[PDB]
Amino acid sequence: PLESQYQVGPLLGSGGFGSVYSGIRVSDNLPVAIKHVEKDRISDWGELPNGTRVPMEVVLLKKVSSGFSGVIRLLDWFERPDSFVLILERPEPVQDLFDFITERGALQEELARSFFWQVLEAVRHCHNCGVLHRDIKDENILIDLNRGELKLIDFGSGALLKDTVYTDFDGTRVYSPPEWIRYHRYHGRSAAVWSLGILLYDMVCGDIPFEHDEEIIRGQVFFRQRVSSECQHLIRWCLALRPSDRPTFEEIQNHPWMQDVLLPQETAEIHLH
Ligand SMILES: CC(C)Nc1ccc2cnn(-c3cncc(-c4ccc(C(=O)O)cc4)n3)c2c1
Repeated sequence: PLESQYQVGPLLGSGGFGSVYSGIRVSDNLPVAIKHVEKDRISDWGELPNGTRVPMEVVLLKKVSSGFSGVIRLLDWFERPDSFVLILERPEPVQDLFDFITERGALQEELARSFFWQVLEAVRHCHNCGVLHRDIKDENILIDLNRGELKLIDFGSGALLKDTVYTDFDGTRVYSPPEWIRYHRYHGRSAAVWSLGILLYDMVCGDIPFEHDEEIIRGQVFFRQRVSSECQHLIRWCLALRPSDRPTFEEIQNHPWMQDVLLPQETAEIHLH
């Protein structure tokens, strides 16, 4: 019994992903996040190594489940008549990157470097596990404030990673690439790199670079804040109009701007404590 095992707390948020509550596992007092997803709102379904029909979100979370703390851990799940309930880990204290940037404004480059590197490691983990996130953005990144560790969350818009073209998308439009806007077609890795370019611009400028479809298609990057030449170069590279002109994850991590990254604990000591 789900109701027996967990003590429900406040609602942490709701939207396209469903409704997420703060919770406590009654057995060991472990902090958890309880996510409710309506069955009538689930368009992508999959199957587990045993053969049960579950939402794609559960399939993807199980594929990325490991000791690696860069991606949120699915602790358990339950089926109800009209919904699915996901028990997810909950860092404490925590703050999502959107709220962090809203509160603190544009981030110091040393902080953005540490955060961006951790996001890159989290996305590389997903891809290694055969999972494409499809909604990389500030709102889908939690900061574990004590450890300085970032956690990629919400696989509700995700898909199994494939090398062929994707012709469907239900992630965030302003983080979506020009090939999706113009042609309704994209390849997983190169679309992920575009979103990473939007995210990095967001970290160092305090806001996203493009609002309208026209701006995405033009892809002209204007820096509203003082940003180093190496960081601007990396951003402009990730935001190349042609998917084939975008860097690989290896090229991003070998970029001069990405050198001498702080450890997560060093990041918490300097910037979060
Ligand atoms: C509900 C999400 C999108 N946003 C959000 C905003 C603020 C907070 C504060 N804590 N918190 C939180 C803490 N631990 C875990 C989670 C969480 C974990 C997983 C998921 C998920 O969609 O996979 C959503 C949320 N959320 C928030 C979530």
